Amino acid sequence: MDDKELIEYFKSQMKEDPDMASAVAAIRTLLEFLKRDETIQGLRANLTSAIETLCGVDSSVAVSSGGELFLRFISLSKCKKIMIERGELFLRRISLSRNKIADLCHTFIKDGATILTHAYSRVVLRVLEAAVAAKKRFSVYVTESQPDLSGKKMAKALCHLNVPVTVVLDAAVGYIMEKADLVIVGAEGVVENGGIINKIGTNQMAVCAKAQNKPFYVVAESFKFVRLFPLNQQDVPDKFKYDLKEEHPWVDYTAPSLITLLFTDLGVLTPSAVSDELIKLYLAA
Amino acid sequence: MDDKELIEYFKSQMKEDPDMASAVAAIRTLLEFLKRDKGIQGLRANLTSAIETLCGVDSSVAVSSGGELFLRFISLYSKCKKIMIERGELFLRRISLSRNKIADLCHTFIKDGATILTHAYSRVVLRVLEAAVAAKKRFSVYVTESQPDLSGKKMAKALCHLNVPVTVVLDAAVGYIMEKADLVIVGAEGVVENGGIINKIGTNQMAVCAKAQNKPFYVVAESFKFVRLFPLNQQDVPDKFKYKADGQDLKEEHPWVDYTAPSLITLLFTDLGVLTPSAVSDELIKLYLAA
Amino acid sequence: MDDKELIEYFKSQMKEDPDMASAVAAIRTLLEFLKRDKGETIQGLRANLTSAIETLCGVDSSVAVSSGGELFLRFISKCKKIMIERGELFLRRISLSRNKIADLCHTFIKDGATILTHAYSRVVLRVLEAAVAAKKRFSVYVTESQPDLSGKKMAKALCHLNVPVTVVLDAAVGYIMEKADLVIVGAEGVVENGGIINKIGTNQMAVCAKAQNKPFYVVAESFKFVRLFPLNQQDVPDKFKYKALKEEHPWVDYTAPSLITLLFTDLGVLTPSAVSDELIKLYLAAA
Repeated sequence: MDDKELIEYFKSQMKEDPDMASAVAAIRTLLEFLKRDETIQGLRANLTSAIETLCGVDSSVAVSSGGELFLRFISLSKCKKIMIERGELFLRRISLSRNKIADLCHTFIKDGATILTHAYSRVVLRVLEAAVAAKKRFSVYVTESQPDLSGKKMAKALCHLNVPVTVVLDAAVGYIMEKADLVIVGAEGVVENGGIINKIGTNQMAVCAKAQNKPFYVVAESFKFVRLFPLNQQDVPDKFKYDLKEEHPWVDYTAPSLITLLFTDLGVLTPSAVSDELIKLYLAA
Repeated sequence: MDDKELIEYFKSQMKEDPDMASAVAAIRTLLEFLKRDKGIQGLRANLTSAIETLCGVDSSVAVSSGGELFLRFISLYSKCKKIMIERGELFLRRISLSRNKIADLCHTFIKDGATILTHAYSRVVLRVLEAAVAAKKRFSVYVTESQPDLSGKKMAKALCHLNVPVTVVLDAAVGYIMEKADLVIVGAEGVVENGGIINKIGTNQMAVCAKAQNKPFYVVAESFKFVRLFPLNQQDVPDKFKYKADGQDLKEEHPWVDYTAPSLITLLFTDLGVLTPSAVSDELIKLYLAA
Repeated sequence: MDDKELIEYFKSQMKEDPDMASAVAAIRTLLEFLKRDKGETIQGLRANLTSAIETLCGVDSSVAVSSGGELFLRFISKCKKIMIERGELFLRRISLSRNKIADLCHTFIKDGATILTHAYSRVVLRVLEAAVAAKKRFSVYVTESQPDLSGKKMAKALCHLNVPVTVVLDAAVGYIMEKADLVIVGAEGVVENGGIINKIGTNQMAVCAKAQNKPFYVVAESFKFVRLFPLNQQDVPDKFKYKALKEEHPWVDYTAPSLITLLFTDLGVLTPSAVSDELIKLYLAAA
C-alpha cells in the first residue's frame, strides 16, 4: 500500500466515524496495509514500522503506542499471515475498552457531584454518558481548551445528554476549582511512571486539584500505555508536542504524584502500579 | 459637569495617555469635577461621590479604591474657602510617584540571566522591567496571551519594542512552562486586607503552579489599590469587580478577575515598601488613616 | 427544641456555671438544639434552622457568640448525619482553649513583675492562676472598671488566690502605668487586623502602655476571631457597642494592632499582623 493512501485511508476512517479514537483508526489502517501487502519477509516487519511513523502525521502518542502494541501482538511459512487474524483479534479486543472503563468507575461518579474536565474526550464522554443513563445526577465544568476550542464541542455533547454544563476559559481553572468535587480526564498517553501526556492544560488542572485536595481521576484505554519515562516537560519528545516568539505545545505532562486513580480496561490502578501493568500486558502470551 | 461629561473626560484621560493607571485617570477627572462643581459642602460631598460610583463604569477595584482614598484624603464663607482642591492636587502628585518607586524596589530582585514569567498586560510590570534593562540586567520573559482580550500579546510587543526577549504562551501552558521560569512577576488590580490580590483571571492558577515548584511569586502594585476586603474564597470577591469588566449549556462563567490568597504570594512591591502578605493589614490602616 | 427552650437552655448552661464563656455556652446550645432537631428532615434544613438559632442566641450582644456561632456552623458540612460528630469534636476543642492559653502565657510572667490588667477577664484569671501554681511571685493592679465594677470582682477573685492586688480608678491608669512591668488583657473579640474589641477603657490603657514602652499582651481564644476590619471606633458595629445634656455609654472600644505587642492564643503566640493568616486557616478549617 502507498503512503499518501496510507494517510487517506487513515484520515477517512476518522471522518466516517468521529466516535473512533485516533489510535484505533491507525492500528486499523495498518491492518489494512498488511492485508493489501509480501516479498522480503523483512519488508514486512519493515514497511509497517516504516509507516506507523508515516501516519505519525498525527503527532499523538496514542498512535505511536497503539501501533507499537499492535505490531508486537502480531508476532510469532510465508503463510505467517496468521498475523492478520491476530490483528483482528487485537482490534476486536480493544473495541470493548471504553465500555469496560465507562462502567469500571460508575461507583466513583457520585450522585449530586460537580465534575471538572478538560477539553474533549471520547472516553470521559462515555464514562459520563454511562452515568446519566444510570440515573446519576451531576453537573459539569469544562475548559474551552485553546486553540481548537474542543472543550466547547465537549460541552455541546454533554448538553445533548441533558447534563448541566458550564464552559469556562482555560485561565479560570484555578478560580472554579473550589466549586468542583473531582476532576476526570482523558489521556493521550499513559507513561511508564503512571504520569500522562495530554492536551496542553492538563498539568495546571492537576496542580490546582492537588492544592485543594480534589481527587484527580484519569480514564484511558490500555493501548495508550507508552514506552516513555519522562520526569518533566522537557523529557517529552517534540514529536508529540507539535525577539518575540510563540510556543504552541499541544500536550503537557502530569507527574504521577498529581494523579489519584487511573481507570483503565485492565482495571483501576494507582499511578505507581502502571509499570508492572505494562509488562504484565506484554506477557500476554 | 454631568455624567456624560465625566465619562468622556475620564476616557479622554485614558486615550490621552494609555500608560496612565485607570485609577489615576479616574481621580484626575474627579479632581476636574470637583473644580467645576457649581453646587454647599454637603452637596459637594455626595456629588463628588454619586459620580465616583458613576466612574464605577469601569468595574475595576482600583478606580474604586483610588476614588475612596481620594475622597478620604480630600475630606475634612467656609464654603468657597475649600482647601480641598489643594489637597486634591497634592494627593494626585504623590500617587503619580508610586509606580516609579516600585520599579526601583523590584528590579533589584531580578537575578541576571533570569527568565521571568508574567500574566496579561501590566503597566507597572512593564515599568519594572524597563528599570531592569536600565540596570544593565539581562533577562527573558514568558507571558500568557490572556483571553479573551489577548492583552498578553500587547504586552509582548511592548517588551519586543524594548528589545527584551519575550515568548507568548497559551493560558493553558503555565503549568507546562513554569519549569522554565525562575520567578513570577505579576501586577494587581487590587490588594486586599489579608495581603491577597485581585487580578486578571488566570492569576490564581499561575501562583498555585508557582508555589508547587517553589518559584517566587512577586506582586508589584501601587498603594491606591489597597482595598478594604478580606476574601476567604473566590465567591467573596464582589460581582461588580468580576463582571462586565475590562439553559442547560452555560458559558455562564466569564469572571474578569480572580483572587490569589496571601499564602500564594511571596512579596508585594509597593510605594509603601517591600511587604509580605501579613504586613499588608498594618500598611492599609496607616494608609487609610494617614490624614 | 423551639425558641423558648434555646434561650432557657443557653441561660442555664451559664447558670450551672458562671465561669463558662458565653460563646461556649452558646455553642453547646447549638449542639443540643441540633440533636433535638430530629423533627427536621433534610440535611439542608438542619443547617438552615440552625442559622435561625444563632440569631436567637444573638440576644447576647457578645462578639464571641457571633464568631463562635459562625465558626461552629462552618465546621459542619442523608436524613442520617454525622454533623453531630463534628459538633462535639468542635466543642471538645474550644474547651481546651482557655487552658492552652494559660500554660502558654504564665511562663512569661517574670518573678517580682507587677502586672496591670483591666476589669474582669476569665482568661486573664486562668493565666495568673497558672503563674502562682508555677510558684511565681507577682502583684497586680486592676481598674475597678465602670459602670459594673467588674474590676472589683476580678480583684476579689485574685485575692482568693493570695495574689497581692490593688484596685484603682479607670482614670488612674495613665498614673499607675509607671509602676507596672507589663499589661495583660482579655478580649471580647479579635479582629482581622490583629486588633481587639474589649471592655471600654482598654483602648486608652493600650495607648498609655505604649507611651511608656510597657509591653501590652492580649490573651484570647480562637473562637473570638471575627470577620471585621475597623479603622477606628465608629467602625465597630453597635450590636456590640450600644452607642456611636446627653450621655454616651459604649460598652466596648477598639484597640488597634499598632497598640498590641502579642496575642496569646490556643493557636500559639501571635503578633497582630499574623492574625489574618491564622483567621483564614481557622475559617477555612474544613478543607
